[PDB]
Amino acid sequence: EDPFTRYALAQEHLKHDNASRALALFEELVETDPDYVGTYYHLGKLYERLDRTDDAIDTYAQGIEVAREEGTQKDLSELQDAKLKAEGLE
Repeated sequence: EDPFTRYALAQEHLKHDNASRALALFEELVETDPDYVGTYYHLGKLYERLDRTDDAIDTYAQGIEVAREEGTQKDLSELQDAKLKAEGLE
């Protein structure tokens, strides 16, 4: 029940094409441990695949708020990049 533990957990699923499980964990993580930056990028990239793109953007935006305050440039960058690309779709 540890942030990284389930994060990595959610991450293996993603690899083994178990997106529904990956998403469950991700959403949970985002509300239990909201300032754990890593979740936001994969959740949004998942929302996009799930055709809930607009949801993905509110997540990239939520991620970018915590990343400025509690993240690292690497984290801030991937989110910023992700967000701008989602937007350049429609």
